[PDB]
Amino acid sequence: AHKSEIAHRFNDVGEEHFIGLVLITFSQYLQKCPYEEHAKLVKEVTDLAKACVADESAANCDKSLHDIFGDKICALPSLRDTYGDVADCCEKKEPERNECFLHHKDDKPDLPPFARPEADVLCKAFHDDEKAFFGHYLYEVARRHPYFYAPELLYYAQKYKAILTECCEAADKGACLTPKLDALKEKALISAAQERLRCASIQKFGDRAYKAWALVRLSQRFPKADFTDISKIVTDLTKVHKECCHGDLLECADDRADLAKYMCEHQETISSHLKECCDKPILEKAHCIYGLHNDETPAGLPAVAEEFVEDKDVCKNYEEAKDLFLGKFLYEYSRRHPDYSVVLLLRLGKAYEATLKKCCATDDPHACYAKVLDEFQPLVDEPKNLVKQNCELYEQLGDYNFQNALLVRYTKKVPQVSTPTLVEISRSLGKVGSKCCKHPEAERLPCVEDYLSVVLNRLCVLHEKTPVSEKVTKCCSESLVDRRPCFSALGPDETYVPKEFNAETFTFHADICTLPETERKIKKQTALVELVKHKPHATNDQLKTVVGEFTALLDKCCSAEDKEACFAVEGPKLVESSKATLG
Ligand SMILES: COc1ccc2cc([C@H](C)C(=O)O)ccc2c1
Ligand SMILES: COc1ccc2cc([C@H](C)C(=O)O)ccc2c1
Ligand SMILES: COc1ccc2cc([C@H](C)C(=O)O)ccc2c1
Repeated sequence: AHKSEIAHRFNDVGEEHFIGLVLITFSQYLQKCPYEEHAKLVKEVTDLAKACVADESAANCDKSLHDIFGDKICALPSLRDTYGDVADCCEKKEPERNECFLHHKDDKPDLPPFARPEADVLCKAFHDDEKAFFGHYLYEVARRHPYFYAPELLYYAQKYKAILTECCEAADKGACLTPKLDALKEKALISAAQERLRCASIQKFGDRAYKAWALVRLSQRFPKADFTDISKIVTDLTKVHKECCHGDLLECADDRADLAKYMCEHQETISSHLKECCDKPILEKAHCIYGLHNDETPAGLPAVAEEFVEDKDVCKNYEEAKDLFLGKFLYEYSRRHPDYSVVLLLRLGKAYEATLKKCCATDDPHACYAKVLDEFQPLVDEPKNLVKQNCELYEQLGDYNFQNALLVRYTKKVPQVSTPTLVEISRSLGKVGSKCCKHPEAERLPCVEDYLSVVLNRLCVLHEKTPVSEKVTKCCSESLVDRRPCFSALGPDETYVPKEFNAETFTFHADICTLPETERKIKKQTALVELVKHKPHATNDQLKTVVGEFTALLDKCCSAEDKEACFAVEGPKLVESSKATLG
């Protein structure tokens, strides 16, 4: 506690961010309330802050940020809690009142997807009022991604603003703007996932999990750093994400900026590469540190087996100080290994731990553990080959079929997962190919596995509240590190009773012709999940034949003049066709 937290935070981060952070905080709790309630609490909360800044003894100035946040939300029944799904929470005081709000964060609130207006419509909306425009935007992203790394979101606001400035006075708005914007959106969709996994890891496996994973990553990134300095960054980063993940976004943003200050302050003993982040303005600085390229591995690194197979004191260290020593290991194997994905290193360190567990209980531990590292080869080998195989098949099929290949895979693995979920995940899984195979072989594993780790996690967190498949609970619950293996290991389900031919899941309306080719794809891809759900022993060619025909229903019927009639004309004949081609 400061004497007035809200003031400290307000002076620390500044008005514009502070408004930013508070908008996001609110957007994130009450994701279902319309923009105007939000702006209301935001300004209400900014007013109180400016007030406190002014004189620290004003009323409410001593309350915790939660208390302030809470109170304001309960003159939000003043704007009818018609939903009010969590008016329950307002009933209790803290900390329950707050804990309660976090329970209700929803990872897929029932909202029309964030819609892209026409290049021109964006451009004007942006010309008219920057404030409102990016308010709405912060509002809209934050509420679909209730765990989105807040500070980065502000960053994305600042980038989206640069792109808008760029494109909104080109002779053609759209062509300047839509690629640059898709690009960035795909990137935000990744960051949202990354952060989601950090939170998931924190909340469901505990601080140690984010710690461990963090140490590994930074060890690869900052190979030259002593283990002391990597630990401090890890502990600071833990705090920031614990905070960010828990809605304490202001403290999180302060703590974050504090941490980047520290690294910049200490770049010499951390990394050469830091220079190019540390000159930058506040958010590009933290952004830049955040996805910085790995430094090169220091020269003169002793073999890893001196310290870990050969010290007489191997068991003495694992026994007397297990965290200290195993972090050391994750630090040392990791800094020596930018070519691995974090989760691979995590697994390795995990095998390294069981081996010592098993071997230090012997009369001869060394003789037991001596091969420990060589025995890593298999674990290094399993994903190595997998990637080569999958990128083979990516190269072969191309994005759309690579996604289809996975939809069909996945829907067979875990058919009880709801369709749009399966459609979503398989598209993202698909995305890995396009994302990583392009890199040269050695660069790929990290790219792939850690990307997969984010996507699989999206699957888990989607699957969590509305849990339907033992197979996914198991893989999601059992080990964070071994998730991907586990999902890869899944073959066809042997329990699922196949779905019935629902006339409508292959039915339509003129409206779907309003959907860009992209949305149209998801529609066929939903058709295809449905179809494997109907007949799972259906051949690829069979499946390809119906999806191909479904593709041909659209291609005729969204013709110049009348679209409505055809659907009703071929539609049922297109149903009939499909049942025919399958059996
Ligand atoms: C800085 O705190 C740590 C250090 C070492 C850890 C090792 C492990 C095992 C080896 C693992 O399952 O990765 C877990 C958490 C850890 C946290
Ligand atoms: C480099 O391309 C890949 C490699 C491994 C993958 C694994 C999976 C999931 C985990 C699976 O169940 O097979 C999906 C996509 C993949 C693409
Ligand atoms: C291992 O190569 C495959 C297997 C199954 C596939 C299924 C599909 C679906 C049926 C499709 O609608 O085309 C596509 C590509 C595929 C590639």
